[PDB]
Amino acid sequence: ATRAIPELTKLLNDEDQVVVNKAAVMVHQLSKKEASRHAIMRSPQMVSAIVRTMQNTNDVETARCTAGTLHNLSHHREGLLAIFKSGGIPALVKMLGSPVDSVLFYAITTLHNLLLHQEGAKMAVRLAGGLQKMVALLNKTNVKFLAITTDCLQILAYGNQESKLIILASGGPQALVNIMRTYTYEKLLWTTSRVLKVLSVCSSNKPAIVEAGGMQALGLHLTDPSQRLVQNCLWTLRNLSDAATKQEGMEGLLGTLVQLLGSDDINVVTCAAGILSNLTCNNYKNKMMVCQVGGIEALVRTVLRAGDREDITEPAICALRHLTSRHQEAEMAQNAVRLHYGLPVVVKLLHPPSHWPLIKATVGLIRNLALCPANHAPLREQGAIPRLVQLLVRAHQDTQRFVEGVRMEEIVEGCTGALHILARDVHNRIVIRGLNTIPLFVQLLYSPIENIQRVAAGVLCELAQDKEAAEAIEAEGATAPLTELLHSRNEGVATYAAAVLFRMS
Repeated sequence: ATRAIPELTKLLNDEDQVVVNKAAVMVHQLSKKEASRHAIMRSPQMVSAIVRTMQNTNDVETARCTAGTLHNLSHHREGLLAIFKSGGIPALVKMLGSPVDSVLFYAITTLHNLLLHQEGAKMAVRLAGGLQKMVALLNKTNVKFLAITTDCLQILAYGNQESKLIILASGGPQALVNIMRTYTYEKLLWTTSRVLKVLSVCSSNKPAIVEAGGMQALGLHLTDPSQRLVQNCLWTLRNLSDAATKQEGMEGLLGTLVQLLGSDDINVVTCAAGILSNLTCNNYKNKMMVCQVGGIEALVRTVLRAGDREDITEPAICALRHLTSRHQEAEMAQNAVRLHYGLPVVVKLLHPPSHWPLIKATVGLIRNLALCPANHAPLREQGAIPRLVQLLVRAHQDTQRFVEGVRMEEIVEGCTGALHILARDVHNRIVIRGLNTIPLFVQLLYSPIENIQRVAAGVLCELAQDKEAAEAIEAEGATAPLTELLHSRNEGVATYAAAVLFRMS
């Protein structure tokens, strides 16, 4: 082994322009034999001459035979340490701009092997400007090469907000989204989705990914037989979904997310419910398409199937809340929840062991369902009013004296808001009045939150249309605060306060 070796090493070590071409091909033949290859290592001047000549040469093969070696030393744990000591990482990064496809494949594979097994390689690649060189290579068309490059990006970007921002400034988001819409190679698509997943938690990369059409691109692979690709797409879709409210062309994605609600895998259902909940927030167009593809019917079945798991019911109720208000077919959606046996389970979610986030969403859903007169009776028979009164009284006591991410003022306003809509029915008014709620409604007029005064005065206005209730509202001393509420900056508070005062006289 170390026979010719020390002699062979000296033949490239002398170097120069005529010898390097023959010394590069010969060290490549020596790298092809494992014996010598082991000897090629352990010689610092040899490995350091392979990398040095690689960045200086300009011939036709230039880096091929030299990088051909370091491709083979990269297979050895000792060779990975050798390339690390030789300073090949900055030079291999320099070859990420080389024109030859051979060196590009050999350089990206050597850095890849270094990034997986060589300690301190991630930091050295960053210092050499490798991140920018790798993002610029995303315009290639060889999927095997693109899979190796994106994996390096995921290795470097994971747990490194610095690297995520550098990828952003290099046009990473748009380049990675293009790979999603162009190729079908599962290994490349899965790895590219892993990079986009790591980028989607960054507040700066999330809008840029959304603007690049990432939501539509990720939706193309939601029907792929590879569960790891669909699950990674769904995780990335849920991260970006809060910033995708202005996106169009979502008809195909929204239809597939509805189908995924029937899946047996909880992570698929949990994500699809969360994405639909975010995409339907303040988007009447998305509310319409989701309703047209049977989204109400699918979300009720999902809430029924879920039961106790709040990771599914909380987003599914939130989506059901969005779909039942403020769009053209909202009235049909409020009827649809009833027709699909949804009213019993919705009122059930108001009771323990439900937590405050799910209870908050469920109250907002009941407020929207109560807008449909055909829901006034069944919501009463299911016991919605007595539970909503108990939630309102308890949340108001906590206010006078953030529980799981929910301020109790939101429960006060939501419960009083739902009761305001339910009070339109005359039988609900008897139930609401029989619970001695007027003394609390009058007290709610003094609340500092204007939105609480609005629903408090509105529900008092609905009750005051009966003489017995109007007389009771007067006996509660409600004339005094309603007089001050006539000067409210909120237009709704002033109009409701005038309606109760007129009915009292």
